[PDB]
Amino acid sequence: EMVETVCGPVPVEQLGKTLIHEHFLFGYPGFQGDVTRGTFREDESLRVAVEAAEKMKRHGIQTVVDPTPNDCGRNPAFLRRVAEETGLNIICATGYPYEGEGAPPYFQFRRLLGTAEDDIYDMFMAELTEGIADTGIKAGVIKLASSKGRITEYEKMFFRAAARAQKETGAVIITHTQEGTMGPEQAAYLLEHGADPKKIVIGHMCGNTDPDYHRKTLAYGVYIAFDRFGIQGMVGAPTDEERVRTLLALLRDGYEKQIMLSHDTVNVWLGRPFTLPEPFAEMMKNWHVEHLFVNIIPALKNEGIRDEVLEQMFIGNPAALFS
Amino acid sequence: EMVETVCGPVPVEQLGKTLIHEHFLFGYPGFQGDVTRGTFREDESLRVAVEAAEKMKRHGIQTVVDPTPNDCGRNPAFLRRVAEETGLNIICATGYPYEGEGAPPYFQFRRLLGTAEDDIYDMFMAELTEGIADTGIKAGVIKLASSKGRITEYEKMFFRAAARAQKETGAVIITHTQEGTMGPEQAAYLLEHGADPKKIVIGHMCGNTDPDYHRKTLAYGVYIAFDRFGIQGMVGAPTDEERVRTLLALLRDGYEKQIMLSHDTVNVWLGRPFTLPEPFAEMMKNWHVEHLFVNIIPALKNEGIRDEVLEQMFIGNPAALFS
Ligand SMILES: [Fe+3]
Ligand SMILES: [Fe+3]
Ligand SMILES: [O-]
Ligand SMILES: [O-]
Ligand SMILES: [Zn+2]
Ligand SMILES: [Zn+2]
Repeated sequence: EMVETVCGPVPVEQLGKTLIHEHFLFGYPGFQGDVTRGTFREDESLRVAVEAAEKMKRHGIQTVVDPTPNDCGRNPAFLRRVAEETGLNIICATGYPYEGEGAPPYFQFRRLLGTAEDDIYDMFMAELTEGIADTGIKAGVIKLASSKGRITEYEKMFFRAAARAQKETGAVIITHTQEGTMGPEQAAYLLEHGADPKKIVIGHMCGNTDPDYHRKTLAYGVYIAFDRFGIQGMVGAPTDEERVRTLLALLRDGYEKQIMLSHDTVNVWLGRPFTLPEPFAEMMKNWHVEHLFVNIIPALKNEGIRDEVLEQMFIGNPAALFS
Repeated sequence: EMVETVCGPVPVEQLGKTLIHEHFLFGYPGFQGDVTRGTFREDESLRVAVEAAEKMKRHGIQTVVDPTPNDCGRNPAFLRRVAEETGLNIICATGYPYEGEGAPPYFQFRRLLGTAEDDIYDMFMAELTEGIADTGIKAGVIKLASSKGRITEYEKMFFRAAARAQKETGAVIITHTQEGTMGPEQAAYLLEHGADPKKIVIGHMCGNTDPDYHRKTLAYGVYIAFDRFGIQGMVGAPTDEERVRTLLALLRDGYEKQIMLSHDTVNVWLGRPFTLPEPFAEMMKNWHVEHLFVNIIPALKNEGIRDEVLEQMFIGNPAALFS
């Protein structure tokens, strides 16, 4: 009935049109060391975040899930300021990134001491049921991530802790898959440890263009996410046209009640500013929060996707996911 | 004539008895995501640090080089509070940790953009000549680190940026070697790119117990640090007994003008508190800031080492290094 947001409990029936994976702030681990040349511009960042929320609102979005990992710039008080200003529901996460794009040392050390998995579980429980730091804000989802072609032993501690915390809380699990791999493995390993497939979103599924792969993942009953629309030519990502072709295939197979769509935008980059060089810059020009509604969804309409199906993906699925 | 400390410029003639490598604060990268259960307790942390500064003061220490990496909890305003309270000089660093104990994703990403090495030089320069963040404190040393058996291509970016920055500033370089490897390779690679051997300290050289390895590194003209006295049974460390035996052999060969000593303490761990399991716990029991002066230094004296040699290592060498 309720979900925890950055503005406290909101009824699930009032979530409305929802983007399941968007980052208002994000920084790659290691950004914290470049503070002198890449310090956080709080108020200009707010204006950018707020303006992104307003772009999203102009297409009817009422809720955004922001699954920024704990050490990647997750800032719940900042997200609360966005939501208070814009009236948008924002759900944040508890969790850590995968090995190759994260900071493994800290919890690697605690595995050596033999308390890592228990420490992760305790973090998850605290941030789900009490609050993050002193913000008073509970996370609404557990964020999980796995490496390319592998759920490493390090990563599996988080999967196991996540399953245990979901058994205790009912919290939704949202995942990251690296370069279109481990989708079925993620679902199977979480289920092995008692997670609920109805509360799982396997992410970055648009990273794999083989509809057999998605069907392997869908058979577990989980949700999948085509959540990187507009990312092309980097992090191994396929083209948007490949994303559209794979999605139409599944949708023409009757899989609407399990598919959610998003962009995985980074609206404010933490650390030092940058501009992508000449080739990616072109491929990445549609990586913004209006892309799905200005470009992708008109194309889906022309391919015969009906409003009820879209509405199923943007409204019905998040509502079922969080209830 | 002057070195920058966390209380502005200090004459090199006034540094006195110096510990070349001690961490007041330190956290393994990834500690930033454990904020709810591992918050930084400022008051108590200050109390603990101030006490470490006084324990060092009672054995004549007037200066400490704190080489904590930028993303490992380096906190120059906090260090300044310790120094102002205690009168100790504290010199801090600019630098990143090696791959296996750090967060590479951030600067790995900037290498894809082609800007990483330049960005690292820009960071070194700003922190050495302008200030860290808005603290007004300049780093006094560049901190470098490499992996076990390799100076990776990621690490080499920082090595080349450090050599570049030293050519511009005359700043001292302090290094971390992993598990007794790559001492000769660090010196050779730094000198290849124009770095000054009189301004380099190759660290954790006590991790290697073969005097030929040490002599190989010494042949480059650089300083070397037996800076891990008290660490045993962890991180591949050999015993203090092995440390002493190696150190006596070098001192008996006349190498005292190139050797410096320290413990590499972590006086306040960042993130969540922990307790070492019982095998490691007793082996580590001497890892504190008085161990040199209570245990190691007097046993060296019993073995014939003269007071003027010790003073060369604790006083003469830091003075030579920073001038
Ligand atoms: Fe994401
Ligand atoms: Fe150290
Ligand atoms: O992501
Ligand atoms: O260290
Ligand atoms: Zn992701
Ligand atoms: Zn070190």
